[PDB]
Amino acid sequence: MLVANINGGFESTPAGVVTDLAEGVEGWDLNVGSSVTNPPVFEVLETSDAPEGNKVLAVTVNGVGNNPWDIEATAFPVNVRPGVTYTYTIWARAEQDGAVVSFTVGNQSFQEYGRLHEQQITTEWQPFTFEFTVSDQETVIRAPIHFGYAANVGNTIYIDGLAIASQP
Repeated sequence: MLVANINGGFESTPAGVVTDLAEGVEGWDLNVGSSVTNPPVFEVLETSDAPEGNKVLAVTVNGVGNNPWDIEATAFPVNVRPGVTYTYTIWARAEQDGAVVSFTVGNQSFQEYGRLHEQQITTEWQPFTFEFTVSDQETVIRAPIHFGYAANVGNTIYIDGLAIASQP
């Protein structure tokens, strides 16, 4: 089923440490700013525990910064429709319980529809979702997932499930 989010859950991304987050996952790209005082680990892993298929992005967060945007993994490109409502669902799971992450949505106009930053994540896969409709008329959007927080430090956060689909 051609969904709006493609590779949002690292589905086509084959396991293997990433060398360039910008060109790591076709549906997931990462970006580190001067806030990343410590080098985070961006790599894909293949296990039978992933919610979407068996591929996810295992990240090693162990060094936040003075800015609320050290490590950020966004998802794109995404497809939507003007007037139609879409759905947003994702699954997060870190090695040790006590990890925080954020998942917002916004097109290339700095606009945003959904937004759920500051979500507690257990060592298992937690399904989080919500709804959002094209505010203006963006046929393509991207959900920038935030990372680089003290609650996400000393813990590897695996993310997978960022998918956008409308109701049946």
